[PDB]
Amino acid sequence: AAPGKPTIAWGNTKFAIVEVDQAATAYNNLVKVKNAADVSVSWNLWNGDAGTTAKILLNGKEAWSGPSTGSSGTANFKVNKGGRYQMQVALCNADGCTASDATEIVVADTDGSHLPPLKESLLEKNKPYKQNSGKVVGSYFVEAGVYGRNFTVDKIPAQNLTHLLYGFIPICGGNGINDSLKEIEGSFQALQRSCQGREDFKISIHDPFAALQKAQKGVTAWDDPYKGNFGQLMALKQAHPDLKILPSIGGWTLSDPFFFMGDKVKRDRFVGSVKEFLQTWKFFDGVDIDWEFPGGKGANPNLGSPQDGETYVLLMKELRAMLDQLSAETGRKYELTSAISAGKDKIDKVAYNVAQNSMDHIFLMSYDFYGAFDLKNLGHQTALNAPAWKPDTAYTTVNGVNALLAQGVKPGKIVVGTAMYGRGWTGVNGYQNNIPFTGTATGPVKGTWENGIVDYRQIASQFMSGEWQYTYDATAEAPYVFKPSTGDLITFDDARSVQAKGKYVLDKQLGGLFSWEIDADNGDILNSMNASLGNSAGVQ
Repeated sequence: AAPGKPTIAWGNTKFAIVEVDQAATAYNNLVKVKNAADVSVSWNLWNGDAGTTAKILLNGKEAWSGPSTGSSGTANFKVNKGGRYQMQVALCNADGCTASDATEIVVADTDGSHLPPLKESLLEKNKPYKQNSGKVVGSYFVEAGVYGRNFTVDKIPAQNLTHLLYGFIPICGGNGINDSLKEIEGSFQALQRSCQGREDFKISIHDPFAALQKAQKGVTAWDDPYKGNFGQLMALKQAHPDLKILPSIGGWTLSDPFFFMGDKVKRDRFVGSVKEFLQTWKFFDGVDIDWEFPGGKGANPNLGSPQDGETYVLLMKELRAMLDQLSAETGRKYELTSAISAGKDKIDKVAYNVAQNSMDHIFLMSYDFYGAFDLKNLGHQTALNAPAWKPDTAYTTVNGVNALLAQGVKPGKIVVGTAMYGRGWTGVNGYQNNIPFTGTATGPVKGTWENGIVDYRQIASQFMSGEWQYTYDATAEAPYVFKPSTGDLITFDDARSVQAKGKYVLDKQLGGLFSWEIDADNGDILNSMNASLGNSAGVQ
């Protein structure tokens, strides 16, 4: 007759195709990619015949077989695909097979295929929206935001976005390569730690702990292979397959290395590391280049050259080729985008009309036009048009867009940016006609986390009452609050301004909208971004 029903023995049931050392500090010791996971299963049989053949079934599909030589046994086999499988041990003989009860084994992989959907409820003022406008709706999630700001991936209103850019991927490099970091507490030191033993100009992860080791909703088990933001983003892709999650390389303090990319030897090394990166972390849909201004004028005052414009176009070209190479190997489609300055002076230092042919989207940083970094010339930090008191204002959203359109850039590539934060000055004075922007400041305004910057959340919750004056400049399409006694002036985006930009995007037939760090919003900004772009409400 058929064999007796076997029983699965005690033993770890979680494995991974891509192993991650939950204790490593160096990127080169953090991950090791394997073509398949090494699984092992043992069983017992206290009653009945042991059969002649033993098989390991994964979801009913045979994954291993071998002679059944005793009432007990062990099977070692490979699993080349991630997922949660119902594993069974079956004993078989001439007349019949007998399977044991199912035991779940997890075979982890960086695409999150082993994780249950991370479908969290919208928080704060966030309201549901369907991405049915065909327009881009993106936002940035900062890696470091999981600390003080305590804003994790599970707090992201993922259903109200089409693109999600990661809080910046660094480029390895010490003195002379990433000096701009030295200005931030232990940041430079952190990067050297991650890049220990790694060639300079290669991609890396800035905060390994926050990225893959910190426990977070959905990935809290002490023995889960991928935790932190990455782990969560993997689960997030399971819930929102169509969501494009893109790693942004660069940023204000990590753009320094780009200025060396003129040397193709380094550029090739960079493009190669990015590819290996995309192969390693499958949840990512491409790459975002945030070279904080080619030509200088960035965080580092000693970098920038006329050669930068050409380098940028070359970089995008080579990256696009690399992604194409990758598509041929995975069959997937990858997006290539970039965040650029909205100022015409910087936009002209690059031939975007040519680079656009390799890029999917161009995220126009139409914000930070003004700020505490200049106490003499004040203005709207993210306005749409020039104000009435200075119609010849240079830094405005429209000018930025026009500059691009002028070069020959297709409007569909342009994604206008909105701010979920405000910039402000303190002790403003010497203004006339009651327009604070015409005076000068004595210093930066007290910020939420750092001087001169305040989350929209704090603006809407603390500076929308009391002695604060609220004003919406209809000419420029931008709001601002002012406290006469202390001279505190704050410029930011609000539902109305964002709505103005949305209709503007709809009119000029631009790509869409995106915002700087989703952690600073309470929902008003993103809600408006969606509504103004045509997305229908109600959960889908």
